[PDB]
Amino acid sequence: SMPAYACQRPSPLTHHNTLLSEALETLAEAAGFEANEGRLLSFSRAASVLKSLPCPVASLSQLHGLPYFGEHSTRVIQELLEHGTCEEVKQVRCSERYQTMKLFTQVFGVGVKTANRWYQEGLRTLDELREQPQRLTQQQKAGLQYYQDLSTPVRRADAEALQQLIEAAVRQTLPGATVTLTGGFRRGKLQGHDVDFLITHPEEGQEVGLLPKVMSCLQSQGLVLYHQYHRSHDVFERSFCILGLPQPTWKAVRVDLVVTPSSQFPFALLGWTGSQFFERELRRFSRQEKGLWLNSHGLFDPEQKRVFHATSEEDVFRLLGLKYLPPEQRNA
DNA sequence: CGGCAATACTG
DNA sequence: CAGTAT
DNA sequence: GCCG
Ligand SMILES: Cc1cn([C@H]2CC[C@@H](COP(=O)(O)OP(=O)(O)OP(=O)(O)O)O2)c(=O)[nH]c1=O
Ligand SMILES: [Mg+2]
Ligand code: NA
Ligand code: NA
Repeated sequence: SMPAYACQRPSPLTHHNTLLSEALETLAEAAGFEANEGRLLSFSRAASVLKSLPCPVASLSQLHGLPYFGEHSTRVIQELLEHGTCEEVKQVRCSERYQTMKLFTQVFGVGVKTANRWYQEGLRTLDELREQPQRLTQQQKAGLQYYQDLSTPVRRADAEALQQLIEAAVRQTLPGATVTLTGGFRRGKLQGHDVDFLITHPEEGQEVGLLPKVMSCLQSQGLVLYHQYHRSHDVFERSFCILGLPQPTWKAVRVDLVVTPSSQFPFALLGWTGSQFFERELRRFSRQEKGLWLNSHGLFDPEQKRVFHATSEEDVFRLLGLKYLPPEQRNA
């Protein structure tokens, strides 16, 4: 009795197989660095299964029946169960390649491809990357420029303060608008790499053109250090940026502002609350098991044999016939 | 053996 | 398009 | 890497 999709089972903040799941997630990460999203995904699913188990895996046989556990995931677990360590995992963690790809990929703007190219070229440090400025995307120039701040875990108190500045901004334009903290904090975490906010208003349309003015406002306060505006397919609805959060005298924080109509707020909240892996299993389950496709705006039937609406996340869970799981249980 | 979540922007 | 972000 |  272990549902296959992570959106069918609870995934709490703290569980009973930390050592084991971290081992699998390291392989998932390593595969990622080797550009194998297939293997990364499979390891990630096994790790997710472990986070869900009601108690620690004492015997290698408690694995029997558990989905997503092939020969490879199985050998790794077994090895940690007897000797309390896995060689494949330790060699990965100690290897020069894994350690560098990790360091490079935590720089905002740097992904696996860029990281690999730089690695193959013999580059090994952030300072080596800074010496070649006329090569870096603006996203990366920013990541390197505020590297220290962006690496410092964000605290709930930083999230609070930002919510104060955002709500004040929104208040200068749209009275009665609501700003909701999403992302990991909504899931109960104490830290994050950034802060996510979802804005909306009860009256449809009363929120159009909101973001630009909110940004213009933050801009006048001279807090915007970087930004990128998005528009769903001025007049943009999403803002991915870095703000100078005063308190050093200030600290740079990544912030993502999302403006959504209240008709589709339940889908916006659902997508932006995560976890990341939770979204994937959710959307995958929507398709592979329900012929429908889910996104940040709504649920859709390729064939207009049915249309969808929702008032809360609970509604969206009904439409997919999934037992509800509050934010805190989506840490997949 | 094919699929693996679904979108938006920069360069 | 290639690559990175959520 | 695991699955249908
Ligand atoms: C990266 C990513 C994220 N999401 C959703 C689901 C989560 C929210 C917030 O993202 P974040 O990585 O900060 O996640 P968060 O959980 O807040 O992590 P931190 O605590 O900040 O590290 O966005 C997604 O659908 N697809 C993706 O590829
Ligand atoms: Mg976050
Ligand atoms: Na990065
Ligand atoms: Na984010």
